[PDB]
Amino acid sequence: KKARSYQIELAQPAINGKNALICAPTGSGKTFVSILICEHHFQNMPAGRKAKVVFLATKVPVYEQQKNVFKHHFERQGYSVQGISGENFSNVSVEKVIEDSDIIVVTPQILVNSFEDGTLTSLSIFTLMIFDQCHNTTGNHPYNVLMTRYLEQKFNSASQLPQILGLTASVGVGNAKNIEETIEHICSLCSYLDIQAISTVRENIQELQRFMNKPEIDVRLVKRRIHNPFAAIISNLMSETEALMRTIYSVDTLSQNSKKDFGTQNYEHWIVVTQRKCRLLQLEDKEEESRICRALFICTEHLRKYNDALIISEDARIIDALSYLTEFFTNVKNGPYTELEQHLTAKFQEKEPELIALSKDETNENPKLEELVCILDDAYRYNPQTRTLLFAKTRALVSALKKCMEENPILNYIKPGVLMGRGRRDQTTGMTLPSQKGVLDAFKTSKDNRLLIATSVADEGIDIVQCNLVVLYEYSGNVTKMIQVRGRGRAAGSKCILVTSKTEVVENEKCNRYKEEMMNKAVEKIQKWDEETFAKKIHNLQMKERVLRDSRRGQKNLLCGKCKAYACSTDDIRIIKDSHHIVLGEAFKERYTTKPHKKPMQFDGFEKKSKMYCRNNNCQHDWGITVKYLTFDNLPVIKIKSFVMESTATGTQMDFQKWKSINSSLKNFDVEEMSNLY
RNA sequence: GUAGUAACAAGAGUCUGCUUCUGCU
Ligand SMILES: *O[C@H]1[C@@H](O)[C@H](n2cnc3c(N)ncnc32)O[C@@H]1COP(=O)(O)OP(=O)(O)O
Ligand SMILES: Nc1ncnc2c1ncn2[C@@H]1O[C@H](COP(=O)(O)OP(=O)(O)O)[C@@H](O)[C@H]1O
Ligand SMILES: [K+]
Ligand SMILES: [Mg+2]
Ligand SMILES: [Zn+2]
Repeated sequence: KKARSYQIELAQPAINGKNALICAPTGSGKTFVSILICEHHFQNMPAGRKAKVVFLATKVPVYEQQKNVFKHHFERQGYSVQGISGENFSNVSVEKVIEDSDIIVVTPQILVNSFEDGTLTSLSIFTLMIFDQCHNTTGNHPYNVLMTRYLEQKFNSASQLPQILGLTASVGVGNAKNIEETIEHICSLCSYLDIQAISTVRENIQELQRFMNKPEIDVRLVKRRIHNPFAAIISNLMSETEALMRTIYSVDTLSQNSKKDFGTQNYEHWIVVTQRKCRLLQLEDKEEESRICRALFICTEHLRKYNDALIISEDARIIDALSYLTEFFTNVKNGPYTELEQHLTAKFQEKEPELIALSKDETNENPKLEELVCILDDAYRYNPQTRTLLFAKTRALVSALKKCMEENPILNYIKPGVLMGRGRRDQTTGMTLPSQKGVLDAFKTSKDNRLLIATSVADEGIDIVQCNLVVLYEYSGNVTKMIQVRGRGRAAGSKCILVTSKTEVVENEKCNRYKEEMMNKAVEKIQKWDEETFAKKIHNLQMKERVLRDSRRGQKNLLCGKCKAYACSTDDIRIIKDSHHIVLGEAFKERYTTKPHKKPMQFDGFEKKSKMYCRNNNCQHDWGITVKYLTFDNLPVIKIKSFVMESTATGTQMDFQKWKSINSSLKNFDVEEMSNLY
């Protein structure tokens, strides 16, 4: 309720009407600073003008959190405060919420769509726009789509633009190596948001430092297993699988050779590149093309899972890596299970007895995992009230760590929670926002559930109880990530421990510390510039971007991406709402089969009904979903990643991961056209 | 369906990833 002195300081450039970037630590009260700026803004409007304020948040939970904050603060003062996100875009009309509210809180895509659809024509409808996590204003991020529009209006110079406020804990350094390059990076970000001043705590630092304690860092380098018989057995299986592939087809006319760097990210990326090349193989004999493509698809999928298991074993237990394989092979056994699949499964099952034996050898436990357990034991022994956030990179690793921490509870009583990002498409892994909230509620209040294991979903945004320990388990990243994760343990006495067996990860954390100091010094040098100097720099970058932006601004058969069977013509596709690609006609119904959808999501007016698969029982490739839409109970919606495209002109096959390059040649859905097909 | 100056990169004479992760609609 009562503003801190550093908060009044941070607010000053914005109160004086300048577009301002507030750079200050996570949890230091930047949102409250924006509230101060808003109060002043409302009270100092020129005559005949009423303020209209929009607050943008990148994440639905942050939208909800900040909407509640603005409601509580400003409704008592007679102000109308409303929110729009994807949830309520079905009920809500955007223009009318804007008309009726003094403050709108939104996710940015809501606005983008309302410009796209002509509902909104000018950003001059707002007098103040507040960008939470404004460092996201880059590329084709929704933030940068909106600011591009702002700058297009600014260039046409026939309108009053809203004042801009950006909130961030880190402006970043980009790829800079020195203070000069860092300054350029920071001016770049400022240029995208039309910033006129950067506001940091400079006069009231000792107050700031009282509220925000940088957690104490520990970087622990640990050893790998002395011997790795599990890795040797899997690596040999991988070698044999590559040799099998080469007997099926000379893949080195299609992709390069592997370096046999099994169990690395480089090998992963190699498999995925090789998969792409294999699926684009073309032969005169279409039967043989299908047979070879399918076989190579299978070989590469198997190589991938072995590579995955190696990586799991490096970070977790042998039994975790083995579990992952046995669950994969169960899936293989229940699928098409063609001869090649039976063979690969039998080759694994030959080794399985020995692998099981290896997985019970306690003397070869993962040293990194042992260190992690010692860390947690020490923490909870010292302070039973500890709450810990344990970060790890992959869904698979977080799942393995959950299993470890549940089978073997810390001090035989601490229980883990798990937080992952949302399940995408058909993923059994992943969590809805309600599930996410449930986990965090338990973590916040439970007596024994005092450990949260998380992917990057926990980095920032969603409200999490303060943690006095944060453990980064092989969890490296850039200086902005470093800075954000600090906000999870910003309580006096908090600690942050990084555990790795990799000297590169240690070196990475050293470089982050150097970058953060470089970033802070660059900001200081920029703040010595007068307004004239700053504005001239930002104008120059804006014109460069304008000129770049300006100088940028055939019929195909779709074939199953696995077995190469004919699916449909581009002529048959219709686009719904610029996004969803349906296929018309009776012919196409012969080409696919369906099963009930496991998770009947709704979105953009569709009821998900079924999953859609290649009709070839020896293939069963996932092609998309079927939906109900309007008066139509059964529409197939294809996903571009499931197919290879073949030019009816050249006969050449191509790969597309987005529809963008193709959409131009496709017709839009027309309810009248559709209505006539029944 | 789409985004990321997030991950991890590997390549091409500043451009490129569909992988990892997360976000949004
Ligand atoms: O190409 C896909 C899209 O047109 C549509 N779809 C699926 N998921 C989404 C989300 N999250 N937002 C917008 N549009 C979506 O469905 C097409 C098929 O995708 P997929 O087969 O992966 O759907 P799924 O239900 O996840 O299996
Ligand atoms: N002056 C203040 N008095 C009381 N609580 C404050 C004050 N400033 C910030 N807080 C609290 O600190 C927390 C973090 O503030 P927030 O604005 O969300 O931080 P940031 O946006 O910098 O991450 C919030 O719960 C907020 O209520
Ligand atoms: K068939
Ligand atoms: Mg990197
Ligand atoms: Zn198929």
